[PDB]
Amino acid sequence: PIDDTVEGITGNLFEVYLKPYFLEAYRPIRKGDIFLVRGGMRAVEFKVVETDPSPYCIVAPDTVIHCEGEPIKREDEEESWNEVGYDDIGGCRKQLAQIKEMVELPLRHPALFKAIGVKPPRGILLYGPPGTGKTLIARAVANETGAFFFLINGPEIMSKLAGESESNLRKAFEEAEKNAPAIIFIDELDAIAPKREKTHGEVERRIVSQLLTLMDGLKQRAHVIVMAATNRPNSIDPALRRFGRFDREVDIGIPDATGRLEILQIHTKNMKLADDVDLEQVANETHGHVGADLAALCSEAALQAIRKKMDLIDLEDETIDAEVMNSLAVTMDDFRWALSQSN
Amino acid sequence: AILKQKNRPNRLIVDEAINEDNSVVSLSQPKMDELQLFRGDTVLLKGKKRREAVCIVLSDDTCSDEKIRMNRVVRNNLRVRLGDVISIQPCPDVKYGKRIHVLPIDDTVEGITGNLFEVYLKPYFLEAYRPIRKGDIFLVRGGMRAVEFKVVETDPSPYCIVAPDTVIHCEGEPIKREDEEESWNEVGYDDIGGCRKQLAQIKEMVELPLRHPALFKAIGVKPPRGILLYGPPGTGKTLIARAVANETGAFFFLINGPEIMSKLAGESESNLRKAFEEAEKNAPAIIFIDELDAIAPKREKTHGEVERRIVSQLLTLMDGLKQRAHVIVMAATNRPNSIDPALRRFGRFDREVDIGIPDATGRLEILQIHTKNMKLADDVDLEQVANETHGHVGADLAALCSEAALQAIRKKMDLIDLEDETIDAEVMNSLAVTMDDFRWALSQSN
Amino acid sequence: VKPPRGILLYGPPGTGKTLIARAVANETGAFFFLINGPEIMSKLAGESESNLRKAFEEAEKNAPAIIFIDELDAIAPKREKTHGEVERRIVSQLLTLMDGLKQRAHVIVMAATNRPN
Ligand SMILES: Nc1ncnc2c1ncn2[C@@H]1O[C@H](COP(=O)(O)OP(=O)(O)O)[C@@H](O)[C@H]1O
Ligand SMILES: Nc1ncnc2c1ncn2[C@@H]1O[C@H](COP(=O)(O)OP(=O)(O)O)[C@@H](O)[C@H]1O
Ligand SMILES: Nc1ncnc2c1ncn2[C@@H]1O[C@H](COP(=O)(O)OP(=O)(O)O)[C@@H](O)[C@H]1O
Repeated sequence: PIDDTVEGITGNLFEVYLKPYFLEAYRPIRKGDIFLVRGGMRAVEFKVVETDPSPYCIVAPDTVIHCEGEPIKREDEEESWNEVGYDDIGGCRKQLAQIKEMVELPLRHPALFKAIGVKPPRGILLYGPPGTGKTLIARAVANETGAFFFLINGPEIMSKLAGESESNLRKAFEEAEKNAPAIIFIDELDAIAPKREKTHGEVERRIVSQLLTLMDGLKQRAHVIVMAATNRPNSIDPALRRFGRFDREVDIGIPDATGRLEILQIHTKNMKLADDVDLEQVANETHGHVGADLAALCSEAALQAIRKKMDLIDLEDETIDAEVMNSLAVTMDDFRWALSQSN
Repeated sequence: AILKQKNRPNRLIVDEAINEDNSVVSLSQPKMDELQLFRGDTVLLKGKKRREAVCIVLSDDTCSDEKIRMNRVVRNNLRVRLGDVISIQPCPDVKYGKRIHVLPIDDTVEGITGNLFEVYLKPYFLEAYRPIRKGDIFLVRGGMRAVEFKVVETDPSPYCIVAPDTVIHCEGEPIKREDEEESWNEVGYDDIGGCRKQLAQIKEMVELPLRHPALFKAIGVKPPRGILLYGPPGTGKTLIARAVANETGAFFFLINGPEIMSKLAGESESNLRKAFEEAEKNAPAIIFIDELDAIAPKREKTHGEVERRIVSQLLTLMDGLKQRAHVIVMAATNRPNSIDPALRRFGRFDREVDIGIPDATGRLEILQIHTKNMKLADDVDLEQVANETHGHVGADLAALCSEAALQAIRKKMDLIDLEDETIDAEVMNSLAVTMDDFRWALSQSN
Repeated sequence: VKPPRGILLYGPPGTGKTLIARAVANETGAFFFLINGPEIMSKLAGESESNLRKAFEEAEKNAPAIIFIDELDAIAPKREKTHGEVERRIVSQLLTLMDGLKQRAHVIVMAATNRPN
């Protein structure tokens, strides 16, 4: 096992995870592979450290599986446990395909731009209501392209004494440059760069100004894309749209029925769902909901299902166990219960 | 092998009292049948930390089969919270006591003079045949307060029935309140009325995080971490948060909105961060933010840049909450529109509860809570009071109950001063609050 | 039981609100501490707040006591009519002290203003 992926799990991991993964699947595997198994409301990772015959084989009913040894450290090994990817994003294929194509050359073929005199986009603005996956998108793109990611949180910047706010912005831009190819994501940009109509006082003006200066200095630091998120165009300072600052915009709207379904599948992929769970129904009835609503919904049904079973658990003096967690089905009733609350 | 049945039928989930008495527990009739217990039997209850208690069992027609209704006194004696499990068995062993020793808990009798013991203990035990256990702490109400006693010795030991013939000894050093686990002056769900649905929601919301925290190191699901309570002033939002902390055994840290804003800048922000660090170090914990709109108003209604910094500092701390296990932040305000809508983002205040104004039945319940330490004359009709206080909230009715108690005391202070009289436990406990006293309070304007 | 701890007197100027508070102190043998609204606000910030807290500490040490706040609206106006952040701090300091009053026996705070609004 990879250590961090099994922290907080107790019981026979190996029985609980490995058996249903391999059972009658005849998976071919290679020495050195890392693989991911889902269940018990989490995901677990294992390394294949040895195989016989070597260095590959099929894992068949007769194949014995040894798990004794020192757990593998997650830092020594290149895997994606808990790293957001495009497979973690649903319901917005077109816009993700645009962002992809936009950052392809700069992030994946950076050395190109020392050879040619064309300017890549350097600033992309993502619009859409809250909970629509704008942070997730930026992170996914960094991970999926191997780029460095630096998050700037809008509120965090503004929570500082003046000069500190400005020093922290500049530090962010210096760091992305030193680790480039890099994406700088500015969460809640409108906290930092509102319009002049809605500005109050002069530290606030200084800080929008500092941001625009840094955006203008971006063409001089290769190969940094700045992505930034806000509720709508009208919030923010329109000077941010100037050529060579945020010169590209993407509208991340609200998912439709098919997108919601996809979102629900993503947010239930670590769960055991009973046969009566009809995610298509759930998707059909959640009109107007966004990705954060449906993740909240999935968490709420999982937790209702656990509360049901904690009583029975405490009645028999039971401790919570990998076996317990993995056998525990979330049912349609659990989802119906979450769908019927108001909050 | 060393066997013992698992899934025993005498293990029950503890649930709230409907009948408020220190000596009674309630099961469902089918459970009693199954366990061969009968109405009025003595039962021995086992809880956490090897604690035991003795009680009278009754049938309740709303108790679920797997549950037991017990009041807060008994729970503390057992070291259980609502939702924990106990075991129950017959105790037909229990004899009329020859003698018992009790001591008062010190803070609970500070400021009372006269024969406490006569005034409190006699009416508590008189012809009630209460079973009691050595080590029990119990609460007695009267004379506009509540008093606590420990049972330090019993004969026969370690339990008996307190019967007419039972002698009660009270000489000794008073017990210190710090050495002892009881709820004098601690707000609980029994101190809250008229909002059952919303309290049941909050309960279920915080159940797993506060009561089963180790769960969340095992699973990758996110619990709610921020709950916002809406409703007019005086509606018990602070009381609710406190009750939930107490009833779940969680640490409570109150942040007062005005107090934060009364500081020099940087201090306000340092004080917020300190609050969040403290709750983390003592977690499971609830942070309650009283008058949140003092701290995090909307940008339309902001004035200047220390005020922006301070909303910003709060949102940053809320975002850091997923990194500090297992802290719920509850916060209170007059309505959604007051506050900064960035507080509603996923992973900040992602749950809202509307604590509205109680109805007639809720008011009645509120009035009963706020008169439980008083002697009320027979003519006191709390249902009338409840019917006529349309639109009032919990703070209005508590004020009303205080105002009637005080009017009743002013009536009697004159007669008291006419005879050179000093105020006494005896005086306070015999002093009835009457309907006239409540009618008088109902007829003022303030 | 909780006694009232704060009483607000409304009415036009010249209607004897200061006189009433003083009369009540004298007639009950209570200590009287007058806080003048304008006087508080005439100070550097921090001083205004220190002076409020000092007033409340003094009434507590000499209790039973009445604190009378003359021209309260100089000190604690509505948020619509507030200007700037020393003014917010000072209303805030007052509300904090009022909340601390249940912890200091036996202090009534009386305060005077032209109207609720
Ligand atoms: N399109 C989506 N697919 C899957 N999950 C999503 C999607 N949109 C939002 N979510 C979920 O809801 C959460 C809201 O996250 P976030 O990316 O912070 O929203 P935003 O940046 O737009 O406020 C995400 O972390 C993810 O869990
Ligand atoms: N639902 C209720 N049940 C019993 N008492 C209540 C209720 N609501 C308010 N009160 C009483 O009125 C007081 C008002 O308290 P508080 O909880 O500070 O109100 P809020 O937080 O909504 O302003 C409480 O301390 C309690 O004495
Ligand atoms: N009801 C009253 N009876 C007698 N004198 C009064 C009355 N009201 C006001 N005055 C007189 O007018 C003065 C105005 O005083 P003050 O109490 O400062 O008014 P306020 O506090 O309402 O501004 C008093 O000092 C007293 O001389």
